[PDB]
Amino acid sequence: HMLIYQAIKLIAQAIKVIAEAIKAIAEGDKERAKEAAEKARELYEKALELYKEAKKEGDLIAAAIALIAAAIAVIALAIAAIAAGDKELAKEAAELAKEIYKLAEKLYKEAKKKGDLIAAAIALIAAAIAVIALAIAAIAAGDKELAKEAAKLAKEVYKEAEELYREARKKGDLIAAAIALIAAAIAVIALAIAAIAAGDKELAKKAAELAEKVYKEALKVYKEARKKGDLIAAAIALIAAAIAVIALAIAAIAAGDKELAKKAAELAKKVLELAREIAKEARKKGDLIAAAIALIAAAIAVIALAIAAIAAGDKEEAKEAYELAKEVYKEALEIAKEARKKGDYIAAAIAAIAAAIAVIAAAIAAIAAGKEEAKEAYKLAKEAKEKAKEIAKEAKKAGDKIAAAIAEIAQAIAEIAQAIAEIAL
Repeated sequence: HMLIYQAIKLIAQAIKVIAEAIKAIAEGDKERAKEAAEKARELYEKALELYKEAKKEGDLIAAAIALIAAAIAVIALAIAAIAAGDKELAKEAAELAKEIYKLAEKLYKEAKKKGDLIAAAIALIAAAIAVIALAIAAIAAGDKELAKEAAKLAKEVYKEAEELYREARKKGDLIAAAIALIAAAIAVIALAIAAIAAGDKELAKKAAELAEKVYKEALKVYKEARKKGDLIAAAIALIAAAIAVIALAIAAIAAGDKELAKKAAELAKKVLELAREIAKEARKKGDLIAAAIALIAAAIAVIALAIAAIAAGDKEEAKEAYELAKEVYKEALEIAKEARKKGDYIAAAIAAIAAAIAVIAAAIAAIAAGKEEAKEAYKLAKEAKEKAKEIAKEAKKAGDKIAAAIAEIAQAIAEIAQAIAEIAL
């Protein structure tokens, strides 16, 4: 759909504003933050209007992707509230996050009733991202009451995501089950950040427990999907596992428990090995979309590794994660080059996304290791952006509008990696 295509483009625009807000933090520019705040408001309104049009037509997936775009916009607003130090900006972001949350929660209930378990899971992703925006808005506002509100909403999404996962697993909707576990994992991240905001190590310990549970359910789905030869479903399950390990690493920071940090690093390495393995099998079979999705999970796993190195204060662990990020980056570019030569521009665009996420991991690992590596991550971020720009151009010339939009997401993610690298610089 033109509505799905529209929603993917808005997701790309919303991610780019996140990068501008991060750039305002690194440079300390209050004027850039206000500019980013204004851009986030406009994008949020565009996403709301797309969601309204999509729901009226009955397109539940397109409406769900639009609400994700809206929720990412609120995170940009929240982030901007930090760069500006404007507590009224954070309070405005807090209310927009609740609005998006309620729309997404209602959208999930409607999709599940109609049987659209995929739309329901994507709707729950929008809700979980909205809760992350609320928890960040709590940090920006210094409001432990908003943080507690985020914590309660995170448990609600996690509960519903776990419910939909078991419902989707019963009828054999393995892709819907895996996407449901992605929402659950993002919900645990939101709970972990809410624990940092609330300064509650008890909530942090709870987030660590839930992250281990989502992780365990994700590996169950990956094993079942793999046995049946459904490599795309198995790859999406590994995305959920990798996001769960990110939640655990953040929870370890919130709890100040280096034993959880070392455990996250262990789980992150396992996901990394499973994803790289699944990518090789898909590549031999020519299933380049599955291979590209697997390398997204690999790139997210290295992010968890880098954050686990921050939680452990281990500069040697940070250097290893940096080198692993460069490895996943090169594999992703291999999948993209092969995909572009065959004309599978969606597989190429998905692989471009994996490459840009791998540069985020390199940038975060450079921060943990402490400046020459940050400069390299910065330059690698420019290169990933350029590779995604070429893919978007080739896709448009091939008449593949959705692949062009997926590549725009890759461009914006590379811009986030560039901004994070600028923080270290």
